[PDB]
Amino acid sequence: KEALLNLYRIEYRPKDTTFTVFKPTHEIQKEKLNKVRWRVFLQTGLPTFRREDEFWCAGKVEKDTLYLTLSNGEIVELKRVGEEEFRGFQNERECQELFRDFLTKTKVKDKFISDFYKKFRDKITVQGKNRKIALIPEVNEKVLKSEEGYFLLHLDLKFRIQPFETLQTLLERNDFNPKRIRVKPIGIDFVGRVQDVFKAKEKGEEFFRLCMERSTHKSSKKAWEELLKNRELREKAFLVVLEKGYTYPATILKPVLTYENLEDEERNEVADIVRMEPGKRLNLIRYILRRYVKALRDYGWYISPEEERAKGKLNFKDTVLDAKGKNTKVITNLRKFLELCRPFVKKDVLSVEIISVSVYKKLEWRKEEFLKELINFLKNKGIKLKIKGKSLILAQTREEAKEKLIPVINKIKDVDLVIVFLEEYPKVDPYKSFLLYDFVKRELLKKMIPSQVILNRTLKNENLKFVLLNVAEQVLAKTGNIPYKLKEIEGKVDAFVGIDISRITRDGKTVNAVAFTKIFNSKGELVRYYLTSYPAFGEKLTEKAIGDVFSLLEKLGFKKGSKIVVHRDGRLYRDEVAAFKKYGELYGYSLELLEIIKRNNPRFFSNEKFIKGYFYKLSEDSVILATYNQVYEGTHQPIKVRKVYGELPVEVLCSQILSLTLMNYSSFQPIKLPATVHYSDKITKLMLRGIEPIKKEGDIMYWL
RNA sequence: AGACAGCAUGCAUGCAUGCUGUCUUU
RNA sequence: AGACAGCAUGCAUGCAUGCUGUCU
Repeated sequence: KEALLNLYRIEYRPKDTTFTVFKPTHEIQKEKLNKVRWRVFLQTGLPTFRREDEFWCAGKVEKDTLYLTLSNGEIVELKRVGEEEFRGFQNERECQELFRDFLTKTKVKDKFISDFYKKFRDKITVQGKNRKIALIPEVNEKVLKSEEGYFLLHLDLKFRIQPFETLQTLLERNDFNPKRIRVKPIGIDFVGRVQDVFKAKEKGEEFFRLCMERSTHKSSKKAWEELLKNRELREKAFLVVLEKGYTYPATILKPVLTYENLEDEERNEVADIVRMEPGKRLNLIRYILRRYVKALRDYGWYISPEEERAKGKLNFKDTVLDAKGKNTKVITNLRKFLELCRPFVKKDVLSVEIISVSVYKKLEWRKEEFLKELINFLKNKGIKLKIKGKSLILAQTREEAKEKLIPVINKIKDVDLVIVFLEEYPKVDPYKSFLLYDFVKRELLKKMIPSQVILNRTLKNENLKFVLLNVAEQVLAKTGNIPYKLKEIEGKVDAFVGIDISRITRDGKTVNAVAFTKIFNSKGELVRYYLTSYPAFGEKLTEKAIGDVFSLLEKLGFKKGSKIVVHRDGRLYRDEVAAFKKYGELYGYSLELLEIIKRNNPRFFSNEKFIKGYFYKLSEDSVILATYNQVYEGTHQPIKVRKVYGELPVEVLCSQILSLTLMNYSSFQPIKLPATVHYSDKITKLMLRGIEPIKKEGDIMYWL
């Protein structure tokens, strides 16, 4: 059952172990810490890692002092402490830091990309109704620390999708308003949403000088160079403000596109290179890693050519039973379970509003048939669906659909569920990004209305019964009549609590923020949810927000001395952790608190189709965990789970997580997140965008 | 002395070729 | 492989100048 991850043990043991250490003349503002380290490595030319407040250069310096200039014009002075000897890294950060810099100095990554081009240049550029599209290979490296304490190189491969089109071009060619595009600057390893666009006619001369003077890359230097010399360009050229507070000229900014927001035709050519199956991927990873070894071993770097291995499989309680007690263990679906299944009917008249979007007027028959058989099925379950209104919307593009959905959805009030049939809408404007299914989902989630959006492509492709159940199972859950429950979960847990918090910014000060909290009993059924907006608190926000969660648990009569598990989609920072102990005492609860980091984790490469439950154990109580099986084409990315604190083993916390997976009530699609935090961040970001104070709650998975 | 052609050197345009560098893909 | 810059060349047409030969 062997499963391998793209992680490779790494250590650094050079012959010359002599570094030159540098210290700040006064404490450095923490988020300025990385910019400074980067800067040391440019001047020095010597790889550098940061050791608490000090800087370590892998060579011999003489320079008594060393002055570095940040983009502000701000100057940090480093003094030479003197040479120190190197024995080990204290943590992975040091190790990563130095490791990448070596990659830079040696230029391996650069070579591989070049090489990769010489050979696939042609297979990597593709054609489309109107546009051309480059798929550019991205090699990426982090350093992690395993359970036994070895460091591990995390190595991956991806294909960033891009047009052949400068951002300037698109802003003269159009006069367009795209404050919602992601972007990469040529020769800069950065990618981030376009914040603010102004023109270059509004800035002096000394300006583009300093701008040049402080550029930390060749291409940005050469960019501002242009505007510094050629005044012809100035009046024409545009200037773009970036996500994490950068400005670049518009000629070095090219868009970064996502698979999804590809117009249909394109998606298809793309698909093979972008979605490449495990084997190939792993082989390239292997292939790069070799170059890396070959090019770095001579400077003292020791890298196993061998992949770490899945430590094993966790069993978790996947047994599930209906209102009669009929039960079966969840692996994939049991389409059979769902047929003979008999739900916990809480509300037995349901009022649907129906919407259908479509090109022409009399072709509703597939939809009408599908609806007929749902209504039926649901009746044979104790539920009668009753239809309050239908709306047939004719439309010819996504936009026309959109414009027309807006008032229709607007008038909708007092209903258990809305069902929406969406016709297929072929392309759009490629800048005018927009998934139509989502839009609907979004507009209805804002209304707290549980909804079912059925793609008319799905009814043309999939079998009526297959579809029937997937829908039938969500709708049942959606609307309070839970179709089956978990028998139990590992541990003697009393509530599982999922927290989620989004915060709008202004001058580094947190202004609006929206918290979504979801509470579940021991057997794992929703007890109530909590949708709360907060006005501005600063420092004090984090405390209030948690505080509420506790004052809440208590109003639900969680008898003190009860046990409370807290999953979170984000990444808990220090103040939260302590904030949690505080309230853990005051309310007298024993708490397990987890951090779930879903994005960009190492991958399992394995022969087994059913990798749910696999894992690899990292240092400090954190685990890489498969939560779903490899359904092919799309990427299986495991979740990283991390016991911040608690009396229970992480393996036990992980199985709970796997149990709760099943409570998203989606036997067929493979929901990656567990039911406490699933879609939590979608809702949180979504209500933020909102335009007035919110404080709602309820007892029904309206969001599924 | 004029008018025309072969060759040489120096220059003018046109078109084409070999190598090297950059960036495209720090 | 393409875009641009460095360098080295080739063919072609003419002009400059120079010796060459024809010419009414």
